[PDB]
Amino acid sequence: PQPVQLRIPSYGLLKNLTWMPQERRKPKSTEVEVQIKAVPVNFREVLNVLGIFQEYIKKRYRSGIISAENLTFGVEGVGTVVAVGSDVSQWKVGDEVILAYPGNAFSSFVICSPDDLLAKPSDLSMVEAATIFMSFFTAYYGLHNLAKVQPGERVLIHAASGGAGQAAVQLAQFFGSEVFATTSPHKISVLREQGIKHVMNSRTTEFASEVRELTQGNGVDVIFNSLTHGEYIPKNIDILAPGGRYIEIGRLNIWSHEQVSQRRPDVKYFPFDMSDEFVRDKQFHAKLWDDLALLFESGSLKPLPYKVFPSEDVVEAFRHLQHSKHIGKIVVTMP
Ligand SMILES: NC(=O)c1ccc[n+]([C@@H]2O[C@H](COP(=O)([O-])OP(=O)(O)OC[C@H]3O[C@@H](n4cnc5c(N)ncnc54)[C@H](OP(=O)(O)O)[C@@H]3O)[C@@H](O)[C@H]2O)c1
Repeated sequence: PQPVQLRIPSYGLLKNLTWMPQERRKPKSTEVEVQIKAVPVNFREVLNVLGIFQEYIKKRYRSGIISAENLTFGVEGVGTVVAVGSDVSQWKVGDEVILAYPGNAFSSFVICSPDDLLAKPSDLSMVEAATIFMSFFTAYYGLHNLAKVQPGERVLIHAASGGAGQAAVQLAQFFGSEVFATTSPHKISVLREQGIKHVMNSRTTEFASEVRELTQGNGVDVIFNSLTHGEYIPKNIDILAPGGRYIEIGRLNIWSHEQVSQRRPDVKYFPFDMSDEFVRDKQFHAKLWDDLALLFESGSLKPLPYKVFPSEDVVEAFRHLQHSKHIGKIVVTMP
């Protein structure tokens, strides 16, 4: 293929996403070159293009220099090793891999470290495997590592139609918990068909009174939230059961630990940003995959629902997510 990389000239409009020409490089002695086959759009990246959330992680910028014209996209993806640095033993040409937080997976070729790659589950297609990394790693870290969901507990999952939400539903049910889901009105029927008993409208905070009624005022043990505008944070805090665990993956206008404690001192509050975690420790993703890989191997977890767009339609792929037309993941295939 003609090497390209997805870029923008400035912030504010999806239509300015552009496939910019790139040189083909060779890997240095401890690098690996991966030809990308499938790369999904993440909601953060929509916010990035629109100028709503500005990346500070330097890995998201060419040369580590922060500016719109240097911003790259693709916080996860899948592909095939096509060249290996001379001194690398861990990978070989033809290996199929998941890229862990590359930051530039919307590129024809990515050069990275061997420790930035994970073995793709062999029985999944590239597009199927492209649904896994960010959504499941986020949901697993929150539900398992932080909140420690137990069988029988009541777990409220907001925006359960989206990528993180769909992964969280699968994981919560794998852990034997009772899922309460919210989604937009026209997606409720879809989530009920997936087998969720309790599905409510996410587009107002009236779900809180509905949860109170369903639980006879007891509330829920765990909340997995990304909706931070309006009164969504305090309304969620108020429907936590005694000692409930509040997982927050939204990053705009979130409360501090002290603010949450003022309202409910018994609640355990778990805000986090996976991008920060990945940069902090490269063993973090490796240890999560040690737990998750076998679940995808066995079929205990399954790929998310997805919709494919070819690379030439990348603007429409981003718009599909912006307008929230989806269930699961939006996956872009490369030529
Ligand atoms: N902290 C972290 O490490 C981390 C990691 C991954 C994602 N996130 C964040 O978690 C969220 C999920 O990301 P994603 O990439 O998987 O995207 P996504 O969930 O597939 O898409 C965004 C979701 O937001 C919901 N939504 C947006 N505005 C809403 C509103 N006003 N009322 C109700 N629902 C609304 C949509 O609901 P409908 O489907 O009902 O339209 C949609 O499901 C995003 O906010 C993202 O920034 C954080």
